[PDB]
Amino acid sequence: RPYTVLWADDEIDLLKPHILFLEQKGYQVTPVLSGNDAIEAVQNNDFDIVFLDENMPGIGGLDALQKIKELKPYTPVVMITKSEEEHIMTQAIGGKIADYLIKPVNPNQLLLSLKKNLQQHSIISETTNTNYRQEFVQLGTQMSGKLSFEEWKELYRRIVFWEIELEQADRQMGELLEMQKQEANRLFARFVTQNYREWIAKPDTRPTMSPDLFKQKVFPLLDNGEKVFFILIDNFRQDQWESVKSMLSEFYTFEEDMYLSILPTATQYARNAIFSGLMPLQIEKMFPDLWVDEESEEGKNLNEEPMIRTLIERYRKHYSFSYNKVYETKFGERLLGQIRSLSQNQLNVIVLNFVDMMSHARTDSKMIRELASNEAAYRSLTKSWFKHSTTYNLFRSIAEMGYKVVLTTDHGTIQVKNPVKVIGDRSTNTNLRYKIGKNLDYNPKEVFEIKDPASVGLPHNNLSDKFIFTKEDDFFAYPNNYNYYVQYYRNTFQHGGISLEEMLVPVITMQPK
Amino acid sequence: RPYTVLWADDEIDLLKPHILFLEQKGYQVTPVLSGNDAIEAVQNNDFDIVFLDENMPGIGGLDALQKIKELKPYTPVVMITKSEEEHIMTQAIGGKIADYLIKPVNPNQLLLSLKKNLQQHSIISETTNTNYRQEFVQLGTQMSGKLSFEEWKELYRRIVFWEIELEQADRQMGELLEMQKQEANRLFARFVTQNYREWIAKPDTRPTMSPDLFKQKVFPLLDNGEKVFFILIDNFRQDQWESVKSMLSEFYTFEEDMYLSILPTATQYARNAIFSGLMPLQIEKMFPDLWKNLNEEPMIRTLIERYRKHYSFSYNKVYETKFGERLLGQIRSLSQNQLNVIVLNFVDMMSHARTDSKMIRELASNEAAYRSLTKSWFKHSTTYNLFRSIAEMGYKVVLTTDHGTIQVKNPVKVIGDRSTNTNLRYKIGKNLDYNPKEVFEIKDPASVGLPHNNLSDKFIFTKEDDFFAYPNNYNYYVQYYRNTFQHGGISLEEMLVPVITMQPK
Ligand code: BEF
Ligand code: BEF
Ligand code: BEF
Ligand code: BEF
Ligand SMILES: [Cl-]
Ligand SMILES: [Mg+2]
Ligand SMILES: [Mg+2]
Ligand SMILES: [Mg+2]
Ligand SMILES: [Mg+2]
Ligand SMILES: [Mg+2]
Ligand SMILES: [Zn+2]
Ligand SMILES: [Zn+2]
Repeated sequence: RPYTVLWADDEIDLLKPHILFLEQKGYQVTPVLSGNDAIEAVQNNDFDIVFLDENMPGIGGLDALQKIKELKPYTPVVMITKSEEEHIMTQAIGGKIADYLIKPVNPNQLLLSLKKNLQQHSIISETTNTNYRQEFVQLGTQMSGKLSFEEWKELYRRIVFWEIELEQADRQMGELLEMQKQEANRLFARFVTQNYREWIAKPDTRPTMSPDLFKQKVFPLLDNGEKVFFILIDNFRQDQWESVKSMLSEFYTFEEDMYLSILPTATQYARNAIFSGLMPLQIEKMFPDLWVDEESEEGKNLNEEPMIRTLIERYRKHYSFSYNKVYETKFGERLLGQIRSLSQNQLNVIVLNFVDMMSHARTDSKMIRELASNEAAYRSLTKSWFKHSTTYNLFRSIAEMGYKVVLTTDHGTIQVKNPVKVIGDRSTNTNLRYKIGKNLDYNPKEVFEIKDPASVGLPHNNLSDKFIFTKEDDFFAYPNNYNYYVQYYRNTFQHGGISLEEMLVPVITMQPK
Repeated sequence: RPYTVLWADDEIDLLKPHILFLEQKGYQVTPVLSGNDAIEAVQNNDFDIVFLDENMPGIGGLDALQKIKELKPYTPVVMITKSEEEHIMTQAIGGKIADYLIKPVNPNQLLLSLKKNLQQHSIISETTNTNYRQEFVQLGTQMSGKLSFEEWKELYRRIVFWEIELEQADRQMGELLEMQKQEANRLFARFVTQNYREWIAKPDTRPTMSPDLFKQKVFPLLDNGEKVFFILIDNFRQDQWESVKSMLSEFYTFEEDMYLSILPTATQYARNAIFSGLMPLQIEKMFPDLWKNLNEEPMIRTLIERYRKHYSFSYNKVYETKFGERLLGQIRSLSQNQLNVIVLNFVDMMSHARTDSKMIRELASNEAAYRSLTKSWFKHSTTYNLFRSIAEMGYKVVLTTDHGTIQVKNPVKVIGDRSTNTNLRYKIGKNLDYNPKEVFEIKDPASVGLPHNNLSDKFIFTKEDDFFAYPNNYNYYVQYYRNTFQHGGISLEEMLVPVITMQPK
């Protein structure tokens, strides 16, 4: 079918050449001479696009625009006018013009506007598909052999880019990308299992990990005289950063990086290591009062403010600081109210827990299983949360306050698929990606077993002597109710183990505009 | 802060007059000579906008575009080029350019591009805020006096328009709109309570209501030889329709209307009325085993036969993702039927589960959030692809709902017995004790087509955005339910609901 163009201009005879050109390109043009005729035509037809003059006897083009946009908000309107007046331009933009062309007009400029306003999505979709096919082999090479840490960061960033871009592209491309990501996770699990014990043993040569994060990314700003908000969104994957960065770009410029969470990729271990600057085992040894056992009923992350204080002292720094923890926008609304009273501190730490709650809810909440059924829906829901919770205005307020922001997380999460059998663990019956126990029964081939937890900076109970971790998108399952257990947890989001999504996480340094 | 412009052109010397024009208007222009220089400049700075030539010694501008969009996806890029080749246009569009200007360029056209691409949101917001203030008095007049049903539809449509337009704009203006809406709902409750009984008693002259919907909106299409999908989205109000229609407009043209749900504005009553063509009193009589929506296909069958028609039809209900993906995979097999009825469930918003309840408080705390969630569900559930596939089958689509929901605000006291129903907007009981001035009171359910067991059974309905609260733990339940989304009562949102006739493009 040919696209239809309604063209209102009182001097349409002067546009004959351009109409002929459009008709030769395959467009059907209906010309009218006034804004009232244009309104009537839009009322009784479904034109694909409207071209409007501004200065016409009768109602002006800007008045016609308003009425047309009321009738057919979804139809593009292009203003084609001789006026060079800035206030006309501004009122056209404000009336939701799709484009604005000052006369005289090159007919090819009209063709550009038609392609862009009527076929942008299918043109971008085809170009994406072409570009992915032309890079598919390069990506497979990019993840081959042995990669440096910096190469893993680039690779994972490129895979996430394609995951998002291929939402808007041919499905078969999705299947190809899924399989490439599957391979990347298999290779990354290898990379981690081969080096992990040595990363903990040799702190000087290891990539930035949870206990290094404040020293590497926060202290240098503070020591250079900058005021910093450290915003920890629990359970925030790289692809969620990518989904919210466009919104934040209105208020901040970015320095984007990633770092490695320790194992287990879980709050009790990684987030306390962030805020203490220590491996969990060093927290227990140096500050036994701050470390809560895994078997305890006491909350595991209630000593982060004392931990931060010890970390600041340990490095002989004297920074003033605050610490606030948020679970609901409502207490988040309180914090937003009192946010400017934090302007006295060099360092203001905010923990947002809602995304972690939402993520766990993908297991037991029917609403969340529908709203985050897959990873594209998860990202979309993350964007809606960010925008319509107090988070958006928190970031906007902080920017007005002139603070730099360090936006990061303690770990990500991964959608799990295939079960791994296990038995006999203690106090880890809740977690599906790592277990702690003594006489654990499992297949050593299917996990990463730590038989010496003290070698990788982990404490434990006397009743437990080992950790085991799942890799890739496996999840632990018990035999006694295996088949219900497998059906219930398949395709849920889980953290604690080894994967790109869980361990390779964003840390963004942001400067207000 | 000054807006910064990166401008890559091998002939930037010839563009000195344009640079000067822009610098006089406050723009800071950095000129570079090549695509590689432009990439490096973008990599090491934070320009607000990039102006890019196509044909330059070294890499092509289309190559620079791709890399710049990779580094800074949120930065707009305007192609300024002597090229008029269609394939260059297409590649630029496909590379996500913001604008494409063919040389020679009027410097005022550059200015237009800078305003549109850097200040559009703030320009639209101020225009909306100004335009709302200019209409404020006229809108108050529009809802004054005695409004016909058609005038109620136009007023509600205009209020919803301003509600959505104003969410991208001044917060105080939206608060004024909220008050106007509250006054509209007060006046609409009066319109309903004054007319409700007469409407049910007079099918030949009443506005279109639940039991009339098929007769009024579906059968005339089928009698005209058209084939129809009747898609009913549970609990989908007018502002939710307005939130998803731009997505649908890629595939359909629209004839938009609204109709009135019966009371209670709840699925067991309104949706069974739709599919049977009867009031619930008669439904319960004739389909006791289906009286609470388990299979409605027999109802639809009896409705068709009652009107002496012979339509082939299917009936399908999608509760969750699993079965929506199935239906989508087999959707063309429904081509054998003249009438295909699909029921889609939106997310349950009255779930008392602890988790579901916590999710709602964060994710749907206000109406803008509720609309955003609807758009996300529509796009990433199978719903969007369903509508897309049906459009390829050449069917007319009637898209509708059985009732809406309203965000409740203030409590209304009621005392009932232990068997009293749980709904926050309507109550049924023999022992109900309430202030009659605060509710719409139906002392005899049978006289407005509602079933009941006891002579002393009554229905009472909240109006506006009230909700019922029992005395026991009144303070706890008032805090717990305030600002939740509920249905069953009398409001524009719950009762005046969309029915859209769509034709595939
Ligand atoms: F008269 Be139109 F504005 F060129
Ligand atoms: F509470 Be954390 F996400 F393990
Ligand atoms: F050399 Be540019 F394309 F005008
Ligand atoms: F099922 Be409906 F939302 F009452
Ligand atoms: Cl070990
Ligand atoms: Mg004119
Ligand atoms: Mg005029
Ligand atoms: Mg050139
Ligand atoms: Mg070149
Ligand atoms: Mg009675
Ligand atoms: Zn965590
Ligand atoms: Zn968690």
